[PDB]
Amino acid sequence: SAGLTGATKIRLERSAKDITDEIDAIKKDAALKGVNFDAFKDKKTGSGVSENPFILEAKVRATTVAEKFVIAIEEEATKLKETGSSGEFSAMYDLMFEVSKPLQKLGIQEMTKTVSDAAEENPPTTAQGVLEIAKKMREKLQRVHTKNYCTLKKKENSTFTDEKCKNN
Repeated sequence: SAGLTGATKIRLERSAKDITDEIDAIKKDAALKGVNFDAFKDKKTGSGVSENPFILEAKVRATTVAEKFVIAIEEEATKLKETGSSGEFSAMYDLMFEVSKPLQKLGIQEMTKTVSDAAEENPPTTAQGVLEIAKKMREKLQRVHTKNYCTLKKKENSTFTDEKCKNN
């Protein structure tokens, strides 16, 4: 709870709500049409085809709002520099986990693991320490749209039995 600063606190609170509130709208819209909305059992196979592209495409709109959230940490880290102490930074990591849960139900990636796995590499003890995770978050988190964007491109590619798909 040790964290209030200026309007930065209330700013994150409102910006955080948009996270669940946005992705939630998807579930409401899905109600209109009879869709399984899941198929996360073990591993999914079909790539858009057969597998109601709703989930795949949705996985993009869901991470869309969350993505912006990650940047907040990076930008906030600069202004956070002040004070410092693992106590203040710890409050930043909390937001990640708290937000990592909602996205978990949907099924994005091994974020909860990737983010925690990075802690061993460079245990966030300074402002620069958080920057590492931030980059890892935005970079990987964005990968979610990469697969959906590349997979869907299968229609345009059609043939071409040689597409590494590496635009980054």
